[PDB]
Amino acid sequence: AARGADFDHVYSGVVNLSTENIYSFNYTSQPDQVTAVRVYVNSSSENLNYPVLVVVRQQKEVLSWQVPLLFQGLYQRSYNYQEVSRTLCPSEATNETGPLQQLIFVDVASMAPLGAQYKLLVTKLKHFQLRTNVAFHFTASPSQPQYFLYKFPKDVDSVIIKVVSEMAYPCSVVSVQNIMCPVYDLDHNVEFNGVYQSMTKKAAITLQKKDFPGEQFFVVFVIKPEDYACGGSFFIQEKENQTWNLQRKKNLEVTIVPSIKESVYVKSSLFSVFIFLSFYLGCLLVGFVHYLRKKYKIYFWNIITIAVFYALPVIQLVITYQTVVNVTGNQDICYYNFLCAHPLGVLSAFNNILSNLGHVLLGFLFLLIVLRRDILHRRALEAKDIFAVEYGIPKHFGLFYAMGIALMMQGVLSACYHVCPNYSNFQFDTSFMYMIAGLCMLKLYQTRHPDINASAYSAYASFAVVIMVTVLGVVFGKNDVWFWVIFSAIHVLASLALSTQIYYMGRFKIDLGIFRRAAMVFYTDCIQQCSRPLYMDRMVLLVVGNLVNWSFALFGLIYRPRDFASYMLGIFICNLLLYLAFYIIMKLRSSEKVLPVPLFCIVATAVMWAAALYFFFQNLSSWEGTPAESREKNRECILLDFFDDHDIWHFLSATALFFSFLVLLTLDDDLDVVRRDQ
Amino acid sequence: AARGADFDHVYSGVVNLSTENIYSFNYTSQPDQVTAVRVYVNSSSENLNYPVLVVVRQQKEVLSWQVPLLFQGLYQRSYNYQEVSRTLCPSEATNETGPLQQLIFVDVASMAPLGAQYKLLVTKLKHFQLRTNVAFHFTASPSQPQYFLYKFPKDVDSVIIKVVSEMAYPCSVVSVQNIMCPVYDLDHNVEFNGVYQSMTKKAAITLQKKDFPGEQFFVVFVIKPEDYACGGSFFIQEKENQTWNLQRKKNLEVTIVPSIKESVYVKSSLFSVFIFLSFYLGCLLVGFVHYLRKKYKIYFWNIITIAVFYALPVIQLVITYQTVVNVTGNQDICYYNFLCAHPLGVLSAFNNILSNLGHVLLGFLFLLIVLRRDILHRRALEAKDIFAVEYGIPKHFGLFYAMGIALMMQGVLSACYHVCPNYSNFQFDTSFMYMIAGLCMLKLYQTRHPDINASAYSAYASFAVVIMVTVLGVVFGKNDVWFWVIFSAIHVLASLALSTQIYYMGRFKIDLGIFRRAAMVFYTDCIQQCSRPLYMDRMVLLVVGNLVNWSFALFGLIYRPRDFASYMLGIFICNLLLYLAFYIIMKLRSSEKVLPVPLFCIVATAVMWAAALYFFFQNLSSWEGTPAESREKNRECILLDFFDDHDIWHFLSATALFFSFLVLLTLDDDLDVVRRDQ
Ligand SMILES: CCCCCCCC/C=C\CCCCCCCC(=O)O[C@@H](COC(=O)CCCCCCCCCCCCCCC)COP(=O)([O-])OCC[N+](C)(C)C
Ligand SMILES: CCCCCCCC/C=C\CCCCCCCC(=O)O[C@@H](COC(=O)CCCCCCCCCCCCCCC)COP(=O)([O-])OCC[N+](C)(C)C
Ligand SMILES: [Zn+2]
Ligand SMILES: [Zn+2]
Repeated sequence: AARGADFDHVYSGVVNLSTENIYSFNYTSQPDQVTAVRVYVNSSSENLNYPVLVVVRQQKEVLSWQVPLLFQGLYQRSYNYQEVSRTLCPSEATNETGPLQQLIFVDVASMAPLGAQYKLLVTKLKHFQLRTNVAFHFTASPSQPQYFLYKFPKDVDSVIIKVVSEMAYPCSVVSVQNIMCPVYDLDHNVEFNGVYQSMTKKAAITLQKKDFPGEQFFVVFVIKPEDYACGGSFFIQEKENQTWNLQRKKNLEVTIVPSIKESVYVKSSLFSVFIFLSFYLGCLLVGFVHYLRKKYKIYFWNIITIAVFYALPVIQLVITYQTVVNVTGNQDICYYNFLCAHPLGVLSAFNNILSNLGHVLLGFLFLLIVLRRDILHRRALEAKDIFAVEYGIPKHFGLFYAMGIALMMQGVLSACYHVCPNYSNFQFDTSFMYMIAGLCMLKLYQTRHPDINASAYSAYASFAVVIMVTVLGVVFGKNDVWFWVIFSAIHVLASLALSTQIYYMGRFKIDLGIFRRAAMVFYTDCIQQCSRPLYMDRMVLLVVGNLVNWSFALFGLIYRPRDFASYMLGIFICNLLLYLAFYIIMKLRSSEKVLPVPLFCIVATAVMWAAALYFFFQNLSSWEGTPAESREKNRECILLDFFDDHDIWHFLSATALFFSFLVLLTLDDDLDVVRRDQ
Repeated sequence: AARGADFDHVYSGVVNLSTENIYSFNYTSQPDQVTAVRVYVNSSSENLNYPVLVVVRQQKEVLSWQVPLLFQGLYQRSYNYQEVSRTLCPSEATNETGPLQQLIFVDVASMAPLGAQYKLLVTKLKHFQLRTNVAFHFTASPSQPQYFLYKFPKDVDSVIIKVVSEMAYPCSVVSVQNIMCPVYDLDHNVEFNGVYQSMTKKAAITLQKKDFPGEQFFVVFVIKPEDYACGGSFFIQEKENQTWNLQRKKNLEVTIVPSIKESVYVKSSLFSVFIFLSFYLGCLLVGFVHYLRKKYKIYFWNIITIAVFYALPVIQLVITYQTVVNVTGNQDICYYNFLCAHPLGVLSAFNNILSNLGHVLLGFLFLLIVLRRDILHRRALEAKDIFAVEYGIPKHFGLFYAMGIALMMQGVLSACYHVCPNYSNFQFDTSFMYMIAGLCMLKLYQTRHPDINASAYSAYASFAVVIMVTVLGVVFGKNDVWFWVIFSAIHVLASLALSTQIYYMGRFKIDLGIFRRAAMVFYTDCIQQCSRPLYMDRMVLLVVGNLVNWSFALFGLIYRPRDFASYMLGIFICNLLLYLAFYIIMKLRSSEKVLPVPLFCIVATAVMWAAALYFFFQNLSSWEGTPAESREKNRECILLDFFDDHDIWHFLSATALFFSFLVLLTLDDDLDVVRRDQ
């Protein structure tokens, strides 16, 4: 007959084909209080052809499972768990009902000829409901999923569920579901409703109160039987003995914290706008107290078009990804910094888009500065001011305009990328900064070799080639050492050939015989100069540039960075700064000066590039690995509770590029001299 | 006690909190024979607070459910099904075991104070195993899922499961799983393992024998409680009365057919290569019996670069999509013609990539033809042949090279698209054919207005603008009639302005005053000509072109095609053919002839364009709707058991573009006259 049974009592028994064991559990749920029941069954018996069958009957629901619980892994590997445990979906007592009397039946059965042994334990969860800002520690398992209840407070309108574990394995899933039964807490149904994240050691889910009827939800923790989805293997979690006993226990700590208010949004947007409008204010003001004592059109049409063919396939995509899985609840599509990702409307990380405002604002400010210089210059030729026709270097502002437009387009492209960062998207974070870098290095060349220009397509088919190399080296050459040696050879030889041909010899000429000329340069210690040469300054700087590029390629060879786009960005930034330094050193070697404005811009360039590169090396997310592996890297916001390290990288890279543009524009202003230069 | 019960007998009973009803079912499974058992329970009782709980205990497994079965839809709509039915996962008897004796228990329980009424029926499935090429008809339901067994024959190495229904609703899921228990046949777990497709009225899953241990699988059919995933609404399947009785019965027919052999692959690849190598053979042979009686370099670098910035974001993607969900089994990501989609390696539809071979081969053949013409011409100026300097129209082959390169790039881009067609990808099927079309129309202009050329970026920022319009009109203007009227206004006014300025008036000049000049042209019947004018031929053709474009825009206005990329392609093809016809008619109006080669090329152009456009209107898949809605359109292969209508569109569009290139190249050959032309 029925066995009136007690909570928190361990019942041991034996069940064969003849005898089936019933247990009755009676309990009362009081209003304004939620009681969850947890059933544990373990079975020392190990005969997988006669498992123990457990049935839990409630008033409105039935649950059933086998002990041992069997899982099937990839490559036909099978696991069995002798301890199974489940929380029964609770019906919460309200004032409509009063004290609810609840009955629960537990059937244990088996078809074994001689019965199977089992232990049963039914408990009431003392801590089923999670509290705001209180950290809760618990343990889960592939055969013992967990879930807890959270009720939104009356003033909180949005929360973040932050889940932390100290070990990466076992791979896990954190799901948020509504409180209507049933709860989907099994491996095969957690990803059906609600919003979920795969997790190794970090998860962070942002929830709005308006998405949940009753202002409540369940947080479900389901441990996976293998680690393939998290970047591991069949069994890379070593906990226990491999003798008829298997557990993948995971220690978890969950904290549900309220999100930032709209005051933080307002304050951060105001800060982001005003720090870069202070640039406009300072520039105009200092220029107007200093005042107190077109062939370039096509250039615009050059970059914008290249931007369009570059910027449209990414927009099309993020619009899709920001939606086509937003409604799905799968938060493994976009690789956000989920610990600093503040939503606004349909944007899941509005701070990552807002931090790109500096690129646009400073690109426009530089366009205004170049426009004023172009206007004053073109005006000075109209009055035939002799200081404009036969004094100083001939000016061609057509490439500074491209610099400013490219800065703005970099802001736009990186914002579009940060709408949803993933693997089909990565280059749009920093690839246009190659173009910018190129446009600067070219401007370093044409500032003293002015009558050399091919700005139709060879100036941008180079960008196409660089993008091809970067993308196909990320996709097809992840760390394959046969790719890295080939690319290092290309890097070293390009660096030597082009540096000996363009920097040395001063010619923009791209033959096959550059190598021959690169033999003609220095294999001449017994032809041209001694170890105490005459025009050594160019040769030492050539050797130093080649040494820097060789060291860079060597570090890339040993360390083999999987993020090859950031590595290419490092190549370009390093070479830009190196040849800018070489130009300044050559200016100082001559009798030329460095006026106060370019001097301040040089110091600001160095400082901003150091700071920007510090914040660039803070890895807060990935796309190389799995979403859980990238979530391992997430960090809280570092500035104003709104911006993380990558946002500061955006700000400071915009500022550093702006000041490098200013150096390029204002370096040669000391040449108010009639043209007798080299 | 236990009730020894019979199969195919209907047991009616009442279960309250006190009485629980058990039924025992005993049966033998013979070796080399699979027996599946199906349990049906219905409950006339309708008190959703005291459902009937059904437990089915087998030796190695337990199953349980409620009657009525409750489903929760979107927007908090709830459904209840009073008839539930399930097939128990069978353990198949082999020669290791012999005749297996199997026992099955069915528990019916309820906590109702006065019991609930129920009917129980347990049957043996007569047709659990599906046979090759035999169609099997059955019925499924959201509360009565079905699944069947298929064993691969000893010689078949790959099959296609083709599922057909005559009505689109209810929305359904067809899943393929391995035969190891349990079977995931519920709404919340079908998409966990195996490969699945959502289906309204057509599904087609291709399976390799090597993916399945034991050469067996289960085909699972699960009906969804709503139609949202298939493009419907909460309840758009009207079958039954809405009085306490709910069924979403779906009639299904499944056929498992063997796939084509590798002989078909070989024969189809040989055909695809040889039909287009016959072009090379015929061209070279006829040219060599007829023989029996560089400024253009940059042009190359123009298109390739534009191709790169266009072709790389799509490759990056398909590589991802061809994999990132290939291993997931979700076949709702790529919108193939699943009834003609033949795999080769990692490509799921190798025929769609192979059919793009004609573009590459014919683009190369045209490049060779233009190269030979360029060589003979440049040679004729070196000998100062007077027929090359003062005879005929001045020649500039720099744009024919772009035509050939663009044809090759269209082949490449459409292949990359067909690696995985979906919504983030669509333009790459036909968008580059805009460029080609443009490059042809421009060549129609410069053939008589030669000293007008701006081929730096305005010739391709137009392509960028057209791509922007197309993509943002697909994404943000699906059928929104406020988008279609705006685009129709733009189309009509662009067609009138540019046709009156470029075709009429012969000027490539883009001011705001074109409209004024378009008032100056014809609002002059009382200024220039009577109704019997002098140079009417240009005016009638102008009016006819504007009428054709207006009719096109009007049809687009009423019918509002959701595939706007194909609509833009129609605009471009129509205008190309229209102005080519106008050029030929003007040639005939003058004393000029049409030599035999351009005459044959004109006839071939017309014929190939008619055939290609017929095969273009065969809609075999979509990306506008859901994957099930696009699968409604799938068709079997029409040619060689390998190619469908879209593959023939690829072939014939390559041929039609090739012959239009030939018309453009060879039309003006009758001008062996000294230059006294208009
Ligand atoms: C006189 C004038 C002086 C002026 C000099 C001015 C020159 C300017 C100098 C420096 C500017 C360079 C910026 C570096 C940016 C590289 C980024 C990168 O590669 O990412 C990879 C790291 O990289 C590696 O693992 C090793 C490769 C880096 C080589 C280091 C340069 C040293 C070479 C020369 C030194 C030898 C000296 C030569 C001997 C003569 C990946 O790492 P990550 O953590 O995944 O990347 C983070 C980004 N992401 C996080 C968001 C993923
Ligand atoms: C001989 C040379 C000189 C003449 C040259 C002219 C020849 C050149 C003519 C045509 C060249 C191109 C042919 C049409 C291509 C349209 C494509 C299209 O829009 O698809 C849409 C159909 O769209 C519609 O159903 C309505 C729009 C079509 C308008 C028809 C033009 C009539 C105008 C003139 C008549 C009145 C003129 C009055 C005279 C004063 C979408 O439908 P679909 O089925 O999804 O598309 C299938 C594609 N896909 C399936 C694979 C998805
Ligand atoms: Zn960024
Ligand atoms: Zn196609």
